[PDB]
Amino acid sequence: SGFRKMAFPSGKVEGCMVQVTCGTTTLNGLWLDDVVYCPRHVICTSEDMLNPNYEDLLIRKSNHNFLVQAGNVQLRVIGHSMQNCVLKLKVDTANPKTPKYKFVRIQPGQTFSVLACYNGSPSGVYQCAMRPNFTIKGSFLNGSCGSVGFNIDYDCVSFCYMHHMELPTGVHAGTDLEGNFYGPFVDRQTAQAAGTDTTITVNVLAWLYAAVINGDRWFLNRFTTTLNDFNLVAMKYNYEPLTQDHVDILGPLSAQTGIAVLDMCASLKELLQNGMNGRTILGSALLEDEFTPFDVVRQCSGVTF
Amino acid sequence: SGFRKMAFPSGKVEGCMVQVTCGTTTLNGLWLDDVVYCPRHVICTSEDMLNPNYEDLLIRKSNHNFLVQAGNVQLRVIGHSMQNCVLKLKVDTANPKTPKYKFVRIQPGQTFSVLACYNGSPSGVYQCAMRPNFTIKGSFLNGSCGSVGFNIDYDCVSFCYMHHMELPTGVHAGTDLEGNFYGPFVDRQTAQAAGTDTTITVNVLAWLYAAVINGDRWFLNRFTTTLNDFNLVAMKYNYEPLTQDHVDILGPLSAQTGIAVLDMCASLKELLQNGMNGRTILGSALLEDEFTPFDVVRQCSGVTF
Ligand SMILES: O=C1N[C@]2(C[C@H](C3CCC3)C2)C(=O)N1c1cncc(F)c1
Ligand SMILES: O=C1N[C@]2(C[C@H](C3CCC3)C2)C(=O)N1c1cncc(F)c1
Repeated sequence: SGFRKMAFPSGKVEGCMVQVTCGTTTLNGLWLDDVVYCPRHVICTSEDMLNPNYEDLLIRKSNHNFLVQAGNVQLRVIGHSMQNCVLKLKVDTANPKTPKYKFVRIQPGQTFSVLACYNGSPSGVYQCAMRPNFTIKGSFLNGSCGSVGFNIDYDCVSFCYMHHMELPTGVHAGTDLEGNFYGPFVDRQTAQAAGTDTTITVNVLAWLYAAVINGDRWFLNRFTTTLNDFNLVAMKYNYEPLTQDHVDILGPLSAQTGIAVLDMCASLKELLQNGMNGRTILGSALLEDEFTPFDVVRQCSGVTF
Repeated sequence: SGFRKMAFPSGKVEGCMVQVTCGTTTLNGLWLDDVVYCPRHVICTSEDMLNPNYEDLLIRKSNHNFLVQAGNVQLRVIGHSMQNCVLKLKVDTANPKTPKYKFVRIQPGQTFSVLACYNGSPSGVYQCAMRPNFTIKGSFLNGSCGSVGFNIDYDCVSFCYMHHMELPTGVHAGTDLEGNFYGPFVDRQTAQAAGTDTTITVNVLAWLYAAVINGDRWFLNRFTTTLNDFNLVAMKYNYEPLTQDHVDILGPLSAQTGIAVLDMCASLKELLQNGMNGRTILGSALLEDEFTPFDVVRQCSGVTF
């Protein structure tokens, strides 16, 4: 028992991290098979950052301008191409530490682990969610660009995120591994609206089920609700609407605890309307939305990779 | 910017995890050089667990009774000794993936990463603190015993914790890697009192500095305090007394921020006496005590391994 914000074991990803240098900029790349993936903004200078012409900047670069180092060993670059906001550097050696992997574009409200890296060296691992507004609330300093987010299933790493930048609000924005930003963002040093964020309701309900499984039960009540009544409350408190597809994915947790999904919704409604009254749930004094139903089941069933 | 509960990259530890089987019990072991370390309770059966005679149980066992498996490959056990609450199995093969490592006995209030494992396979990684009462608030299910806690400094893993048991209160107890329990605990299925716990004051102060660095500064105020006045408040709220040694280790965060340690103590006083209202500090509605001053500096300075 116990419930923690748990990240995937990072070893399979640690062996893919490289340093990429172009001019004076150093950031991280991801070495899979004979390709290194990194943010295209490695090719910019401070002059460029307001609105870089990435096509013109890349035309001035040759394979030998991209310095790629995997720990102490220098890789030989034999081609380069830009795909959306990522550069793909072809190297002459396949990464012998390449795991089984997939590139995936995740949905808002899904979670993933981030391996924060500086100069191609791993610093730390943490779990976070893709917000409904396609930002992430990470921990990234100057030099962390190219750090990646991922999930692991059996022996297969699903890469879903590459870090590109910090918005002036201090939240984080990045791309899938085909270089398509999540959300409206562009790789330019400009103020950029994220637009309205919301609480991931299905995740809050999964976490309440996690709390009951761990014996934190004070918020259970004598009430029930409807999906329509609940969604009226959700809209008032800037929660995502709950759909039957959300109810369906909560089924295993409903079955385990014996608490019907709409009964757990009535508990959540009362927490939204009344607050916690200075009480905690799983060590938190607010409602936690960064655990998916899959996360809760995995942590509660002890699945390994 | 941003502040997350960050674990160390787990790859160096993942390469040391094995499965150990004695009779019908399977748990995790740690394979370093030519020794596998695991909880000695692997040799108990259900009849034994109220008060095992570990000396008599281990006498009934021979080298060939300890099945040690690293992924698919079987290790040959050529010796066995019990050291306190750990078993040490000498194997005929040095682990080729052994990192540079140390065994260290940590102090209460220190933090470490836990690699939670089942059947010798890594499940997840999280950060946590050794509580002042020598428990840990982890996430561990049946089969997680032998999971380890560690810190990394440069290329060196310092192993500080091996998981042994869940107390009836659902908090966790375990040993250093010499098999000495943290706290008063014994490897017996008995109700066992954990001391009174306290909040780790020096860590809360470190986290308030982390909050200012990240620009959450609403809790800063016009007040100051003294070490004696603060410590009268600390005792009323079951906070550890703050010592000059604590003030000294906050020195770098005081210098970085220009906020005198006793000013930061007067912010914490007001938070203890008034609560947060319904505001948050680094995404938390309570005062966080699982970041050390060292942790905050590392995360705020971007140190790698
Ligand atoms: O290291 C960089 N450099 C850019 C990328 C660059 C902008 C202008 C082209 C896109 C400015 C950035 O946003 N960060 C950063 C990221 N994450 C946390 C941080 F603290 C900084
Ligand atoms: O898997 C075991 N088995 C014992 C060890 C064993 C006690 C009685 C001899 C020492 C009973 C245990 O406490 N757990 C466990 C640990 N952590 C989280 C869990 F949910 C269970």
